[PDB]
Amino acid sequence: GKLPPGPTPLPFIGNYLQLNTEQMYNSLMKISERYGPVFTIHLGPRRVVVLCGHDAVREALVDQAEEFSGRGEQATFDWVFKGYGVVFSNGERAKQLRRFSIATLRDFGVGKRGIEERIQEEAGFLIDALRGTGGANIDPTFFLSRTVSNVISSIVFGDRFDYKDKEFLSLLRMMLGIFQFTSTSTGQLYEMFSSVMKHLPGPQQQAFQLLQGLEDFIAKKVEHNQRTLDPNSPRDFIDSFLIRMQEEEKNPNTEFYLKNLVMTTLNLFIGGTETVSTTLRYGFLLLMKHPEVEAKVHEEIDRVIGKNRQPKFEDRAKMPYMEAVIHEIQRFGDVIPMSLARRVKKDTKFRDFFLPKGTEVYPMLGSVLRDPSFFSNPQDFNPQHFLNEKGQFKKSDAFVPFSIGKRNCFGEGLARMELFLFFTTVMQNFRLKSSQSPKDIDVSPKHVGFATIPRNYTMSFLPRH
Ligand code: HEM
Ligand SMILES: C=C1CC[C@@]2(C(C)C)C[C@@H]12
Repeated sequence: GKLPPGPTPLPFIGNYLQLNTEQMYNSLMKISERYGPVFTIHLGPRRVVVLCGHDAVREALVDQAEEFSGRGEQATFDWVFKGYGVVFSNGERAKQLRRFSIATLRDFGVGKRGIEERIQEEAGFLIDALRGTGGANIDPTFFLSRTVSNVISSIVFGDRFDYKDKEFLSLLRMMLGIFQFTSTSTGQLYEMFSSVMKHLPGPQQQAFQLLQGLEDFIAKKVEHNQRTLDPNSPRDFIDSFLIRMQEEEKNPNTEFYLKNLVMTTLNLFIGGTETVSTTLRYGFLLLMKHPEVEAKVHEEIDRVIGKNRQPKFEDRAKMPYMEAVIHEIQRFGDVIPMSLARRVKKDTKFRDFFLPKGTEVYPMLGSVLRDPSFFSNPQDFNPQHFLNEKGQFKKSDAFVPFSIGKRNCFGEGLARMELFLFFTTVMQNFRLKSSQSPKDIDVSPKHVGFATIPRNYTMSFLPRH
């Protein structure tokens, strides 16, 4: 056949005029009203197939999982990774690292009791640091992301950062800004015009330095691990990969060299931190906006764990209402609304379209999360989306915040755990009063580009009474 239809592109600038860089999501949703759920767009010179809604996205990413297992691009990030590392890599490189990483993560306790404790501990440290504010009005952004980043850092560096660490903050700051940048208008403008804007002055320059700053940190971290390596006992993820690097040194087709080490650790660092950090941060803002939902959450916590012992992960299966709330946040929040770009591994016949080898696919996860065929009033934050008539947890095939298919988020495991525990724990220990009245809180995002960024806010954590 021929390609998905779509608006007609002008030279160089592609479909710029039919897009609004500040609202990429909306702009493509607007166009889908004109061309159907499967269309082609032009982001500067990148010819992209946009997939929308539960069916289109599934049929590609799952039913034709192999054809769609390629990795497309994300210009800002790829500026630093240049195709190296587990995320922005392809083919042999990608299959190799993804394997190693899933396996290694698991070896250091992921999915098991080993990291559940590490999480329960760090959750401990948070409650402390929050009682430490003693009801004061604060921006939870860093409290949260400090706590999160510590779980992943615990794994990849083999040791948590102390909250006071002036560097730890520095780094957290950078991930925020990168994410923040890539969700701005200019950030999306950069996706289209990167081969030009890279040589120009502007926000992307500050953005580049932020990534270079993180690669520098990582690189300096790695070299310390080499210089102190016990090839018999790995302390952290970096060791495992180093240990493996040594083994593959004679094999010239090996995917385990230094660059891939640095970038995979960076990937794991950024990916493991800023996505969960942002989710929690949005959730709290929503919970405050629906005290109705806040209370019900407390009730189900008191009734199932009590203010007595600290929460355990299996404690999630007796608590549908909190599962429903975490889901509904993950759905409403829509942290990575357009996913990360995929790519077609070979020429592919999809429905009755023809997609060349190497064409980019933007799988609009948001459009699935908001598909009104699976969520009535998809626009509302309301946990009843994930609750049947009898107050039980009801799955949904459209709950795809971690994407689906051959390159889906292999952190979902870790992420689900981090998410349940932190939310539950903080709720057990505090009630939430906002710096404003629930009638005023504005929950709609400050930015939406590559990620969804909640607005900035302050809040107080008060004890329960
Ligand atoms: C709310 C939390 C998170 C969300 C919503 C999320 C979402 C996503 C999405 C949309 C993708 C792209 C899927 C695709 O290939 O099309 C992805 C992939 C990925 N995620 Fe996450 N993620 C989260 C947390 C994490 C965590 C905790 C880690 C590690 C600890 C992580 C590491 C990765 C990596 C390395 C990939 C690339 C997979 C590959 O290319 O094979 N993410 N995730
Ligand atoms: C390295 C990163 C930064 C953000 C990210 C998420 C979606 C895993 C793509 C991974």
